[PDB]
Amino acid sequence: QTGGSFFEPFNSYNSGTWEKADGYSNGGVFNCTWRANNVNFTNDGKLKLGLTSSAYNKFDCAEYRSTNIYGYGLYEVSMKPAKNTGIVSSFFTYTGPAHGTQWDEIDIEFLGKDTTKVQFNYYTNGVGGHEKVISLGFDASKGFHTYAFDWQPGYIKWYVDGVLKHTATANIPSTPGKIMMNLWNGTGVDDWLGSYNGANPLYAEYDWVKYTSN
Ligand code: NA
Repeated sequence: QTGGSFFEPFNSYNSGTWEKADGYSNGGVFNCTWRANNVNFTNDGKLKLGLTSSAYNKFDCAEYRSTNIYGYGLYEVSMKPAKNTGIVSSFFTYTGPAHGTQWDEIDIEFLGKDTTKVQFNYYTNGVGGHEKVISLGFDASKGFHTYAFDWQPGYIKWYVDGVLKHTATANIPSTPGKIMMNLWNGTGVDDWLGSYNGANPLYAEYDWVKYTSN
């Protein structure tokens, strides 16, 4: 039912293990439309997500996700988020209504307004409110760093370059979800993300993702 351990180096588009969001907007606070053309693979082997504009105040963003669902285990990413007011660069697990389940999600999010910090959160049956902002001690937009979360039945443990930065024990998610990565500009969450100034193009880079099942 759920996928097994894998290593993803982003050398090319593998249309059997991953897919590109295309032609729709998540709406709400998401003020951009997902475009497959904004999901690119560099020559030096990176997944590079772009936030673009081709029309007056009309933003094109990007998301990449697995075709498989995954359960408990260690999730690791090597990435460099975009730095700009009003955006988010992330790594997260997601399952929800549209997949015929409750909304269960675990996140690693970079608020563009300040890439010196990272935000950790999780949703269980759509109940969030577990935000934890960590000062990284470096500017994540400057180099690649390894971010990870160890998802187990009774806990969630988040790591930065192999160092434990946060542990959560309350109302932990349990529904297996897809692995996702995206870059987007917000609307009406100025408080949280800063307002978006329309700066384009903007890019988030990913060197690899690794999943280790129990
Ligand atoms: Na890579």
